[PDB]
Amino acid sequence: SWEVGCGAPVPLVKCDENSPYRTITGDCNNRRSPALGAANRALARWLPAEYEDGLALPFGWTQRKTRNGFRVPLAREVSNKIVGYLDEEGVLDQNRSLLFMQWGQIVDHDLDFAPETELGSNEHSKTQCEEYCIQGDNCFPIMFPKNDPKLKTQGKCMPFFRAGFVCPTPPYQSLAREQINAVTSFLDASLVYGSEPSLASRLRNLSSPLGLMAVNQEAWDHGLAYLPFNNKKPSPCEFINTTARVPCFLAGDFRASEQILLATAHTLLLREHNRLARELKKLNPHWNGEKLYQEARKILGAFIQIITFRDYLPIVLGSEMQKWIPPYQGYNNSVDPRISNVFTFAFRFGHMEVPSTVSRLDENYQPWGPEAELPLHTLFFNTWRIIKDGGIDPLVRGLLAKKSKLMNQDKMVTSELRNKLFQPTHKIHGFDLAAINLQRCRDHGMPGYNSWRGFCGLSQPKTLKGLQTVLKNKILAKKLMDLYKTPDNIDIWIGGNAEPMVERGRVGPLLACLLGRQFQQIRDGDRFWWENPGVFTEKQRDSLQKVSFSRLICDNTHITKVPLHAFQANNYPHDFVDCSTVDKLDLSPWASREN
Ligand code: HEM
Ligand SMILES: *[C@@H]1O[C@H](CO)[C@@H](O[C@@H]2O[C@H](CO)[C@@H](O[C@H]3O[C@H](CO)[C@@H](O)[C@H](O)[C@@H]3O)[C@H](O)[C@H]2NC(C)=O)[C@H](O)[C@H]1NC(C)=O
Ligand SMILES: *[C@@H]1O[C@H](CO)[C@@H](O[C@@H]2O[C@H](CO)[C@@H](O)[C@H](O)[C@H]2NC(C)=O)[C@H](O)[C@H]1NC(C)=O
Ligand SMILES: *[C@@H]1O[C@H](CO)[C@@H](O)[C@H](O)[C@H]1NC(C)=O
Ligand SMILES: *[C@@H]1O[C@H](CO)[C@@H](O)[C@H](O)[C@H]1NC(C)=O
Ligand SMILES: CC(=O)Nc1ccc(O)cc1
Ligand SMILES: [Ca+2]
Repeated sequence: SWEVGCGAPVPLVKCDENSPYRTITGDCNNRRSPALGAANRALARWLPAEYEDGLALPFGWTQRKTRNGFRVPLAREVSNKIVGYLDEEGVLDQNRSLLFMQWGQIVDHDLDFAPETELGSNEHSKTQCEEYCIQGDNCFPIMFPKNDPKLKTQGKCMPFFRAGFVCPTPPYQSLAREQINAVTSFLDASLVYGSEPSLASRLRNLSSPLGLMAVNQEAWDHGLAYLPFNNKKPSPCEFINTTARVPCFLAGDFRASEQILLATAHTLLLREHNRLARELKKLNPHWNGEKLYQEARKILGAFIQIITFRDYLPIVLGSEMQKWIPPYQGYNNSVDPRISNVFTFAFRFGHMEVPSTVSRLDENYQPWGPEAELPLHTLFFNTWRIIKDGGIDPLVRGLLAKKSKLMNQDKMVTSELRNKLFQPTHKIHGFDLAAINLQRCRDHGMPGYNSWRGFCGLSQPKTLKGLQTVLKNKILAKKLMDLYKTPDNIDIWIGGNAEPMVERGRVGPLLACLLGRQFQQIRDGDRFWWENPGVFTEKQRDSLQKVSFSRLICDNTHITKVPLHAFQANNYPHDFVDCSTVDKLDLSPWASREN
């Protein structure tokens, strides 16, 4: 029982032992088990998968088959009855900058990516799912319910294609289906450098011995760099404006261009790497290219790790931070550093923090131009608003001065995402991220809400009155019972996000526990954790201790007025200071005298 491993996908396993740098694929991090945490391997299962047929079919596939004796409600109905809301007033988080939401997506894209299966190169089946809404194989359409407005203007469904899974790609059946994580489980800046050697290399500027990352040769941000373009067709960034004809960017991670602020954040990171390669050159003229690239890579990965664990997680978890992530004790080679399947859903809480508009601010932090504020849906895969309309400085100001959307039980996901999401190769700004999250949760064979409450050592409500007490909300509990007919069937994504927020944090107790464990594990289980003895020098470590997101902005834009604490709500000019009164990153301890 339980033979140890299917392993047709990741075959090659060769580990240079001495190495001072992480591999791109994440392999060799764990010396006892070298493939743990590498990209392109199955997501970890913290609990056995739950499928309608116990093997691969998701719940909601066969009409007559129930879950625990009940039909599961359509993803879109749960979306319409619980997730939507009209009034965008008073929905803003008075105490989290918009940078808060953005950093979450960034970290998230470093950690996991379960892309759709691909049997659609020169195919009809791409359209057979779009055109006629016929379920079968990897096509698992999100049907609209009886009273849905999209029925009137969009057809019968919203297309959806099941997520990639390991050994095969169309058929297989003996063990439960396990989805693939295409990025490294380590918080290693794989989103800047890539998780594949093919991409990692392409991203590099291999024309000179400076260990720099390739930059855009066709457009400049007033002297500063832009991410190179991804010359590939069909490009969705060109699709949203065929006049501007501006391609999507090429980053270590596929999704970089999905929305303009992520693209922005990716730009800052790329610049910081290069800035780091240049200062290291000055101090170490002898270091070759590779060394420069790697030493810069290594520094940027630490940066991402510090900001995430010192600044970000404490304000996501609040009071629960300590219960799950106690002070670092060092590298424990016994810990599973893989990202769990459920984490990829639990981290989607960030979806309720996305606001309906985005702004561009000038040097006085006032409306940049006559259309400074734009609706969120006009920015999906929009790279021209950056290239042909002000570079990233105006947007980075918005990220600092604007607020994230506070999650709210009566106002969960803004319609910009819930009704107007754009998906590549599909042609309308008419998709629903909430519905997709739900369908996806079933596609991954996720256990119900209570299995996870049980997993986290929390009560498992079984009645209306039961759920009200946990959700601390009668009306929401009723709507959920009416739809699910048992809390045992509530999809973990929505059940987890419906819980009230723990003191000082921005997620409920279930999620705090799920997020808490995962982050504790990617930290304790990482051999290259920045604070782990032997990775950096004692002196380099005191220099790193000084990074701030503020500093990153000062060093990589033309902004000189920034707050001290980037993730909290900050107003200009009061909460802002001059970049000069801000700790820089002293790179002296990287100088290497050996003569
Ligand atoms: C405007 C901002 C955002 C947009 C437009 C967006 C859109 C999307 C879309 C289209 C997907 C894939 C759906 C699927 O195929 O299952 C996705 C997935 C996801 N999002 Fe977002 N998202 C945004 C922000 C965020 C934020 C702020 C966070 C975290 C705090 C986040 C966390 C995730 C996670 C974990 C996934 C699952 C990734 C995987 O496949 O492993 N997202 N998002
Ligand atoms: C698609 O992208 C087009 C290319 O940028 C964009 O057109 C550009 O955007 C506006 C639209 O008129 C113009 O900017 C405005 O502001 C400047 C201030 O300097 C003034 O010249 C005018 O008031 C002007 O309207 C750009 O001039 C314009 N450029 C071109 C070549 O058309 C479109 O608006 C975008 N279309 C969509 C559907 O997104
Ligand atoms: C790779 O780096 C090289 C060397 O820095 C780049 O070539 C230079 O680009 C500058 C602009 O910064 C131009 O003035 C010169 O043509 C080059 N200068 C030097 C000193 O070499 C090149 O653009 C980079 N290539 C890519 C694809 O990013
Ligand atoms: C805002 O959040 C921060 C934590 O990021 C905390 O120090 C503070 O108590 C909050 N401020 C207000 C005014 O609510
Ligand atoms: C190392 O990890 C294992 C599994 O998580 C745990 O049982 C053990 O207590 C850990 N030891 C230390 C010193 O962290
Ligand atoms: C680019 C793309 O495939 N879409 C996309 C997927 C996930 C996500 O979090 C943001 C965007
Ligand atoms: Ca990673």
